[PDB]
Amino acid sequence: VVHRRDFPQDFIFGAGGSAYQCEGAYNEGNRGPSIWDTFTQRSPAKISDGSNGNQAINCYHMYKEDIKIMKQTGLESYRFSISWSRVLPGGRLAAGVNKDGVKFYHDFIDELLANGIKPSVTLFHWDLPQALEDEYGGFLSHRIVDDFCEYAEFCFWEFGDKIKYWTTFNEPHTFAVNGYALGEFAPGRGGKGDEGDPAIEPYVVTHNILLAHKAAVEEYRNKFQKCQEGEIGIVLNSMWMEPLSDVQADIDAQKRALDFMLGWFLEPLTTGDYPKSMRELVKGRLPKFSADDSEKLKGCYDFIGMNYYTATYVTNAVKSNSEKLSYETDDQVTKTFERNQKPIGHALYGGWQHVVPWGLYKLLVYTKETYHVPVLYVTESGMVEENKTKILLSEARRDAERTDYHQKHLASVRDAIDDGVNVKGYFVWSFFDNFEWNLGYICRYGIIHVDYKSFERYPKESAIWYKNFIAG
Amino acid sequence: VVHRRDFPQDFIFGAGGSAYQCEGAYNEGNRGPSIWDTFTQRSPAKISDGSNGNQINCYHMYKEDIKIMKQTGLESYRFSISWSRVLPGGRLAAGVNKDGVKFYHDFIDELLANGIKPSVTLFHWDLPQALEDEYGGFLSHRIVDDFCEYAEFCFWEFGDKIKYWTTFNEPHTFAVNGYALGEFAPGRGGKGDEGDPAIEPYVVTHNILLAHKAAVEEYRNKFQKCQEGEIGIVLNSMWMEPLSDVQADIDAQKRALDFMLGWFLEPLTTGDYPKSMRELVKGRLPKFSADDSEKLKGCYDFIGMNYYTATYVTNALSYETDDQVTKTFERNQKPIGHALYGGWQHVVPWGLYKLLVYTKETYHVPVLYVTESGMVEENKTKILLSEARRDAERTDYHQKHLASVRDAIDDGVNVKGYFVWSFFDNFEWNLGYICRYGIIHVDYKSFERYPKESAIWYKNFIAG
Amino acid sequence: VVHRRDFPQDFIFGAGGSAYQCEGAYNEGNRGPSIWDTFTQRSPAKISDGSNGNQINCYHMYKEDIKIMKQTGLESYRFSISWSRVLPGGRLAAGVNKDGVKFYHDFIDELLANGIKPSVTLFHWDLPQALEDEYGGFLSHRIVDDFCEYAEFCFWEFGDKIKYWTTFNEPHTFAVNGYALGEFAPGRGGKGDEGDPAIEPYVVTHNILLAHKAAVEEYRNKFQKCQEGEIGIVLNSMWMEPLSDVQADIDAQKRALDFMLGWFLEPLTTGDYPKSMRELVKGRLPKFSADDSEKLKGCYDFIGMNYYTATYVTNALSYETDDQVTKTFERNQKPIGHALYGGWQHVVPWGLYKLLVYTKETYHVPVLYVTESGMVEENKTKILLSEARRDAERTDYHQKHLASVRDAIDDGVNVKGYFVWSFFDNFEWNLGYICRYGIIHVDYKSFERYPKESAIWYKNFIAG
Ligand SMILES: CC[C@H]1[C@H](O[C@@H]2O[C@H](CO)[C@@H](O)[C@H](O)[C@H]2O)OC=C(C(=O)OC)[C@H]1C[C@@H]1NCCc2c1[nH]c1ccccc21
Ligand SMILES: CC[C@H]1[C@H](O[C@@H]2O[C@H](CO)[C@@H](O)[C@H](O)[C@H]2O)OC=C(C(=O)OC)[C@H]1C[C@@H]1NCCc2c1[nH]c1ccccc21
Repeated sequence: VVHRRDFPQDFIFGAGGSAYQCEGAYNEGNRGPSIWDTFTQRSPAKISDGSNGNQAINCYHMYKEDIKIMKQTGLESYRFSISWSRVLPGGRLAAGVNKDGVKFYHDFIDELLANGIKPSVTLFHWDLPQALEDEYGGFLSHRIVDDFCEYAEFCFWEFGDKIKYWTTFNEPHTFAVNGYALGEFAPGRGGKGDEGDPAIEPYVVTHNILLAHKAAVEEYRNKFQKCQEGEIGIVLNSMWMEPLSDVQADIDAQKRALDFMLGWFLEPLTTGDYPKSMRELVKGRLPKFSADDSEKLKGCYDFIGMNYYTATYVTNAVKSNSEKLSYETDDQVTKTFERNQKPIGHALYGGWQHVVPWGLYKLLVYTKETYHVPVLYVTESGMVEENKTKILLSEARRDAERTDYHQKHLASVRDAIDDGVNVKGYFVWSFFDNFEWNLGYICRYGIIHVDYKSFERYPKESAIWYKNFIAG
Repeated sequence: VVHRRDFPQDFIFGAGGSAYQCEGAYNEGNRGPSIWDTFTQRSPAKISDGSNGNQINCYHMYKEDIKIMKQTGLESYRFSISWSRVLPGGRLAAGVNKDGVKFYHDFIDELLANGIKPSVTLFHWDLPQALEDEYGGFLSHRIVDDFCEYAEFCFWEFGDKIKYWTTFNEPHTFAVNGYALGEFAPGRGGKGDEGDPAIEPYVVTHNILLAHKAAVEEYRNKFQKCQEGEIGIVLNSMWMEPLSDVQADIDAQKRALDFMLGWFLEPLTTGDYPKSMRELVKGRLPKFSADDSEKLKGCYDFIGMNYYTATYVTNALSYETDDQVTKTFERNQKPIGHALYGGWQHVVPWGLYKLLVYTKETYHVPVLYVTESGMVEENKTKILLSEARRDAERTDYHQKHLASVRDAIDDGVNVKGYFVWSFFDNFEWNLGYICRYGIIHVDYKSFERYPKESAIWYKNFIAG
Repeated sequence: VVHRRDFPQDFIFGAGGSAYQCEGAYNEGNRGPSIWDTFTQRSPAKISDGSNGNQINCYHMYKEDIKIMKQTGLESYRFSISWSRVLPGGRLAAGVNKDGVKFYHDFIDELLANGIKPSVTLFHWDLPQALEDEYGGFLSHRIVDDFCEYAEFCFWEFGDKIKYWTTFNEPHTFAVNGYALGEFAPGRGGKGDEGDPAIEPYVVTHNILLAHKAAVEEYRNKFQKCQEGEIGIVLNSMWMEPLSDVQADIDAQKRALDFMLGWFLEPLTTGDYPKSMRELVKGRLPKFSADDSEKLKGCYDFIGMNYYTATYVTNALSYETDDQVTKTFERNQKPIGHALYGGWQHVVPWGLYKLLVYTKETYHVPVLYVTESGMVEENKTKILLSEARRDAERTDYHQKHLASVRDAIDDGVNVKGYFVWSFFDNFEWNLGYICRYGIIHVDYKSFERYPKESAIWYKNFIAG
């Protein structure tokens, strides 16, 4: 029960992918290694099944086909990302610009347009050129901000004549928390036995991300927006934080959990400063913005993309022995999916995603309430699914649960727009089944089935549902 | 401690693969499905990791593979024609697929272009689906006659350039796991499955022998004179070591052997199945007509022999049970030999010795070759290529094994060939890709190919 | 006055190039950046004319180049594999780049297709960036083990067709200008630079020797038997002539030599560095474990030797200063020999003689080859090709030089090879393209290729 009609005339329906997870051909067409190759190649034991995005799902060879599948599905827009290191193999500009790479993107762009599909480019989705990570520590250094400027500029210039929707960072919260705190994702530092420092690094990284985002955005506003007629934003994520009980401790915990995952970023792009909740708890470990930075950061995005998966009960926690100072612990908030052994929502394959359609509602509404953002897009939305091998294609593709999941989720999204909040886009994650980072290929997210061996692609029932729904 | 020199001037050193396990491209170049596609597609829960021979892609990458062969220094490589790629529909009305017969010619010519001897197994379990379907495959005497046409087409098509032909690879396995255990294409007989494990295996091998016979006669009578080649059949057995020195155990080794090897050799010697089988299977073991018996006697040019391991044996309605012989790898909880990844393969270099010697003693065979020999290896994901390839244990494995093969030659038995199984890592049938057998590593995803230490060792050794 | 005949029947006449200086196409065919790209891109103010090895384009134009080689009559050509083109990411997890290994195979096959002997240096300073980056490159014992894998891949990949292997070209230079002078990739140690000129060079060459050792053992043990080739290492020195006949000057030549050549040879002889070095560098000169010392003794199949010039030498915290020996080209303001374009190269044909003789006398080496020999030439722009190519002085240069090499053979020393540096004019490292070394002129812009008189001379001379 929910149709195209209940959504604005101009609302955009879409799905996504991302270089590393899709393109494959890591070592073809002159592409320079990203930290994600290196992670997955030097540290394969940190991948659930030991795999890597070397071939991924081979979107780099098969684009013409994929865009076929897109149009069959009726996507209004697809969201993909440029592998930084495929346009600039060595990271900076001295290393040179790789012509094979820029052909691909152009070919790809032109193909989407040739099929009536709106291109939407994330600049950075964690596939940071190894070259840079290596030289100066990547985002551990303010050197990155400047190189990201060049990268951003090059792209806008090279391709921007034809894409009107730019994204700087995809889920920088994740990138830095999983990267420099959990040690679970490229470059894999901070976690135990790992090389970093989980008390310091995350905060440095995100500090620089915001500083890069800022330079990226300014570049575009001042030198390109006037002509290309486009919009840059940044897409962030959060779980919804539901107070476990109606006590103050929980109520406040929600604020800290929210601030520390979302505010961490939004607040700067709002006030010019980090959540006080964080300043309060993180103290000297949380870097300061120059007086100018603060101002230039205020309202410095054209839109916020928003990725939602799940919601957790939240509560203030007490430990304090074998606490190591770490970002993990700093938001003194214990999460749990259980109220009174009752889960918050049905528990999907991972053990982490729980279907909570209504968390998306609460979160969006929250983001208006607290961050008064002009333009909002649900940029990632979707359900995980175990990759059962030993079942026929005939079966795997009857993903009713996934149809349902997007129905319910769209229902909340409608309910958010209806109550004021200015959502303008739903983006199914993921268009195709792809490489699920540290989980490799043990699961699937897409509305188009992909055989991780043959690369063959068959549409799930969800895709079909969606084809009909996009067409009201 | 073992060198090239310890072996006859003429002894051949080689390695192998097998259509289904290698070629991939199941549905390209107009190939017709085999039972092994079907098995693996319709029944993928019977595969350890659910996978299939659909794609290690030797079908596209042959020119490269032959390079690697020649680097390794192989004197000969042993491959197999997918029956169903030259005759998509099984019989001759279905037609001859030109794309397929180009491949094999391209491939054979490539081998010879590089100094490598081609050696063609005709059947390695990828029977065309079309045939399995139409008349039950090897459960029908219809197969014998079509196998003859296949055989004949081939020899005619390619034989002007290959001098080593094999009819069946491991028919014992084919029939026992196929129609008894239900574990391999077409997957009948086993629990919940469709066949009958008391009947089918016997009918099946009874026809295979009848097929092999027709294949061989075709060859001797119409092709041997010209192509000056040699047809044989490759069989396999575990060595059977009596658990203790009592007669019950001694007689059990007789039964165990008869039931696994004699099942085939004895016909190809006396023209009749092992008395041990006749006595136990009685009426469920089909009879050979008077004529069949004679034409079957000494009806091979050589026996190939596949060895992997040996089991202690002792005294204990289906074929599994019919050789009333309990198998076990433990003496006094002592293993017979070191236990390789599977739980099944144990390194028993001296079982090859014992077995070869046995085959001379019992079946007086003119020419023998060790056509499959090699060690399994766990497909550990989560380790660097740098490591995976330091297969010390596999070098050792082949050393020890060649050590026993020398010893066999030295004591009369006429082995003329060692053949590493398998040249490349490939699709390990019902275990899919959770293990590896090869001297050349293969990335099951990228198809990329890097040589193991073992292959390097072998490169040196071939070169004495 | 000097002909072919004055030289052994078996003596090889050749010329050379070097990946970075020739191939160009730094970013095509999937090659991974070396430190020398990086150096030249991030640090182009350290290059005389600011240029880089990005593009003399031998990578596209090989077939042509091999023609020119064969016109010239070269018996063998000496090139180098860009480590970073077969292994883009340095180690094996980064993967093997097929495009690259096609090139070298295409290239090797081309040489042999034309009657020219292939001769592969493994390392000529284009270390993969990925490695330099990850663990400091040669400042870490990590390099030894990866160099082994590189070495091994190669021999395996191509070795079935090349019979002359070299581990390192001029490691002395690599380490001294690299980590002492800061003048060559990665450019550390020198004034304002990042290294330490008292420590690094010693650690670096200490590892190079450790690498060379591992490379060589790999070869002897696993490949020599088959490919029947030979691995060595190419070193270099100036000849050191005492300024006067006092002992201070005599002892200085000992130090000068030890510190430049002994630094390497002595380990590859006794298993230890020159006592002269041990005495002066003390604790900053790392020690070889008991095992390393033995496995290092006589650990080469031949020494290649690069000669350019000779310096008068005399008595005088960084390696430059540690051999307390002031160098000078002037006796009594008389130059040691005619002063070539740079200010550094002086024509001293007889220094090659002296040096070769010295190396026999001091390091008793089985086989020696003159692997690099040639004269620099100013890249005068503003003159016609007609003129540039009348390199009389370069003909003369090689004559005189071969004259001394003959004389060396004649007095016992076992030289087996003269190799003109450089076949083609190419990228002269930190001097970029402001000079030329070759017997084949190359238009640094158009890549066009016309042979100098020198090349013609050499064509005749090779042909006695
Ligand atoms: C079906 C393969 C049989 C195998 O046939 C050859 O095996 C190669 C690899 O095993 C294969 O590539 C080639 O095609 C064959 O010629 O050999 C014999 C078997 C057998 O059961 O007893 C003799 C079979 C294997 C044996 N079966 C019982 C348990 C088991 C076997 N092999 C492994 C390996 C790892 C774990 C368990 C096992
Ligand atoms: C770095 C090159 C060294 C060179 O190494 C070979 O040189 C070839 C050309 O010189 C080159 O193509 C090949 O790669 C090398 O095997 O030889 C030795 C040097 C040295 O400093 O003392 C021995 C080096 C050169 C020497 N360095 C000090 C000053 C100088 C040198 N060569 C010239 C040439 C012109 C002006 C100055 C100089």
